Amino acid sequence: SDKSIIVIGMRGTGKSTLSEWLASFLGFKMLDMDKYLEEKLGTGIKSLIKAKGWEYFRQEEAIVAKECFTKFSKGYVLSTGGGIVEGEDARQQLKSYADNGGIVLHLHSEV
Repeated sequence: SDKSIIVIGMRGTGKSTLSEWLASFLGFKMLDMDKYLEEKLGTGIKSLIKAKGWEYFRQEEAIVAKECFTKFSKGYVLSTGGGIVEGEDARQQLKSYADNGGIVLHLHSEV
């Protein structure tokens, strides 16, 4: 119960609300897996994909997704991104949270 809720799903104009509205309900904190990126390098989110590509944007995402699932385990409702499940190994570390007893959760033309 006191554990996190890993919210997978898409990105909308109101899908960032239910990530923090879930944080505000349980008295739990919130850590987005998108806005965590710009303070450790100092550069923007969209400035990293247009400069190198999808590869090292994923490799930077894959390393930082490990520790916040275990040292930010008890308390932050970890709002994960939209293209996280695009790769194979990020699909598998999500499934590691399932059988241990986690509450991994999905919140349901170009779009």
